[PDB]
Formats: sequence, structure tokens, C-alpha cells
Amino acid sequence: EEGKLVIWINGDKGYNGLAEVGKKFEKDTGIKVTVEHPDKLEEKFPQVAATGDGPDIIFWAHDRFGGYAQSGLLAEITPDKAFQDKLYPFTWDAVRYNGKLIAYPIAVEALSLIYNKDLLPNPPKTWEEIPALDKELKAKGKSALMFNLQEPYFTWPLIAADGGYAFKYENGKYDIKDVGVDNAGAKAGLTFLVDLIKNKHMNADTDYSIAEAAFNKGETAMTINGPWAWSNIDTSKVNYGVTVLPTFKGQPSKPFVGVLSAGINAASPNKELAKEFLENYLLTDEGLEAVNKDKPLGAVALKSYEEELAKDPRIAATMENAQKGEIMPNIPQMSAFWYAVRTAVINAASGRQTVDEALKDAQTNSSSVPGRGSIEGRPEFAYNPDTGEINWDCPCLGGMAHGPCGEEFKSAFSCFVYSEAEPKGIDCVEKFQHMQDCFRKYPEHYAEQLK
Ligand SMILES: OC[C@H]1O[C@H](O[C@H]2[C@H](O)[C@@H](O)[C@@H](O)O[C@@H]2CO)[C@H](O)[C@@H](O)[C@@H]1O
Repeated sequence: EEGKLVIWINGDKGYNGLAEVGKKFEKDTGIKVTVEHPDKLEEKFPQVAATGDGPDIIFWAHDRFGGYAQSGLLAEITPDKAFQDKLYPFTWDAVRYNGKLIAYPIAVEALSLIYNKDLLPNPPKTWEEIPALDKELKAKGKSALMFNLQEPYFTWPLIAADGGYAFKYENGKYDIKDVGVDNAGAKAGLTFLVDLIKNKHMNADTDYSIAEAAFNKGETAMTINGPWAWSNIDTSKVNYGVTVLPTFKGQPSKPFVGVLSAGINAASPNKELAKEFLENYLLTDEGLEAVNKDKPLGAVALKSYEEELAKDPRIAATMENAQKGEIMPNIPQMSAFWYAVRTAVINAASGRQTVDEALKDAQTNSSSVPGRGSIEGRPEFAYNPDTGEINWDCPCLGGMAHGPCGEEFKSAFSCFVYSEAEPKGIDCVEKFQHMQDCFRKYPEHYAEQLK
């Protein structure tokens, strides 16, 4: 465990090409480096991290790192002043959580509209002309676009285009009370997506694989994917191009911009070797190229690499989108935001719910939830995860189970303590709300609302 490195990275990125860096390391350090690509590792990491085996180093987009940093799951990083100049200021900004760097930035990624020349020589400038493009081209399975409708990352650029946003960026810090998924604009974005599924232009259950496989084969004129896709489309031998995303209601489409980042685990026996690896083998030109060859990272964080590769019109298109869109927050609430919007988009797309109804929930689930203080922490001792029983008389509950709002507290607590959702308890929002709403009838009783 102490003798070697086990790195984690998502299935879509170039893990073999990283394995090539790992072997290059092994050679002149005598330190084996294993690359693994599990499923749902962004969620898997905080599980195993505190509960035994986690990896030495973890790759993900920066948005999740603030959460892990808050949970104390990451070693603070120590790249000297000299090394910091090798990478763009703004990429460093993406991995700072409360004035301390928490990961290395690798590459900056935003998804783009992917042409299909030979099918569509002149890509649609706007969104709203899509329905009249799929209808101009249909007699086989001659469809115009197929993108992942299972992940909110892909649907979001639409929802954001006309005024949708996650957390408002006000006064140099993101305000977790200002959520824009309920607004006129988001509501419009989603109505369109729903009107594509309604008018049979898309299928509500289109996976990443379903979308890629259908495009690669040559069925769809367009897809929406990021830089890690290109590599499989070269293989496809499909005459493709990469460009600005269509403009919904005239306003630009706004992709949430990801910065691939590499965190060292707070519980990594080998924290000194991890630095060596990342700083001195990966974040080198010969290092980043090894990966990039395998699955294109996008635009990299390395200055000394980037400008000699800004000619490449796909990178330039990626970057155009990146600048139209907005950089993701790293703050812990992001975990919840994604949950909120994933449920919301999917619940709409299936008719399960109306746009209004859906995004109504989305807004509340994204928002801060009161009475957490009464539930998280010491009170959780009342729950022994072996039997699954709860002692409602545990003094750790601070008497809360009995009293005018006892029944309500029991609802919220048990909910959160049983919650298997990610993030923990995100499914218990209504009940926490109800419980706080109850506390209000008896304010002389519950100074649980002193802030
Ligand atoms: O859609 C929710 C999901 O979006 C982002 O994850 C991206 C990631 O940034 C990409 O590099 C690539 O792996 O695709 C993912 C979406 O399938 C967020 O960064 C992530 O936190 C969030 O759950």
C-alpha cells in the first residue's frame, strides 16, 4: 500500500495513456503505478475514502473537489511558486477551496456541437431550427441529434441559455441561497428539450453509449459531446467537424466548463511520490501528450503545451464554447445541484412530471436545507447501522424525538440516517423542511433556529 500508486480516473478518458505515464514512472523510480476506472467513482470515492481502501490519486472535473475538500478527503497540495507559473492562473482558481489548493489542474473541457459533414454541410446556427432539420432528413433512421439525456451535464447548456444558472456568482463568492433553476429561462430551456421528445425527434432514454454508438455508425447528423469523444470518431472514419453549439432564443448555449483535476487522497501513504508523478511526469509535455493521444483532454492547463496546439480547430471550438458558457463552482453544494437537475430533467423527459413541477422540486433540492444541525453530527449516534434500529431516547438526540415536533423530527432523522442517496439525505429535503416548519409553531420551545 505504501510502496506504490493506484490512481483513479473516469471510463471515458485515456486511462491506458495514463498507464503509459505510470510505466514511465515505474522505470526511473521503481514504483508500480496502477490505473483503475471504476463506475460512479465521483460518488464511490467519498464512500471508500473514509471506510478503508480509497485510491492514492483521484481524477475528476473540479466541481466535485470542494465537497471532498470539505469532507477532509484530500491532501492539500504544495506546488512551489515556480511550478505554479507553468499553468494558467484561471485553472489554479478552479482548484482553490478557501485559499488553499486542493488538486492539480490537467485540462479544461467543455462540450461542443459535433457536425456530420457529408450529411449536414452547414451546421445549424440556432437550436430552434433542429426540429425542421430532423424532419428534412428522415426516411431511414436519418435523425439529426442524439446526445446523452441521462446525464444533466449535457442537457444543461440548453437550460442555461436563456437565464438558467446554478449558484449566482456575487461578490467573488458563489451564493448558495441564489439558485436559478426555477426561473423563466431554465423553464424555457427544458420545455424545448421536452418538445424534442414530444415530437419524436429524440428518445427520453438515450444513454451515453446509445448516443455515441448511433453517431459513430453514421445515423445522426449531430451529437453533443466533449473532447474525450473525438478519438473514437477518428476511428469511425466519419468526416466530422467541431463547432459552436446552436443558439437557443438567440442567446448562446452555456456549457458548464469542467477542469480535469487530480486530487491526492488525505489517506495516501505515498503523498510525496504522488507529487513527483503529477508535477514531474504527467504535467509535462511528453506526459500530457501520452494521455491526449489516447483520449483528448481538451485544452490543457500547461502553458508550455497549449499555444502550439491552439491551431487545432476543434480545440478552438471547444474554447469558444467554454468562453460562452461558465466555469463550474467547486463548492460542496454542487453534488446536490446535479442530483436536483438529474432528477428534474429525467422526470420531465419521461412525462413523469411537468417542466414547472420538475424544476420546482429542482430549486428546493438545489437550495440549502434547514435543520441539518439537528440531524447531522452527534445525533446520528442514535442510529446503530448494524440492526438499523434508532434509540429515540439517546441523549445524543437532545430530547428532540419527544416534544411538539417530535414526530416530525423522527421523520427527518430516520429519513437521513437511512438515506443511501448521494449526497446523503438529498432525498429527505421535504421532511427537513416540514420539521423546521414545525419548529416555528413553538419558537419558545425550539431555539434550534438561533441561526
Ligand atoms: O452530469 C452530472 C455530472 O457532470 C459533470 O461530470 C462530467 C465530467 O465533467 C466530464 O469530464 C465527463 O466525465 O462527463 C461527466 C458527465 O457525464 C460534473 O463534473 C459531475 O460532477 C456531475 O455529476
